[PDB]
Amino acid sequence: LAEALHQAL
Ligand SMILES: [Co+2]
Repeated sequence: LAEALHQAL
């Protein structure tokens, strides 16, 4: 989830 968020942002 951490990296999913970083990707989105
Ligand atoms: Co990052």
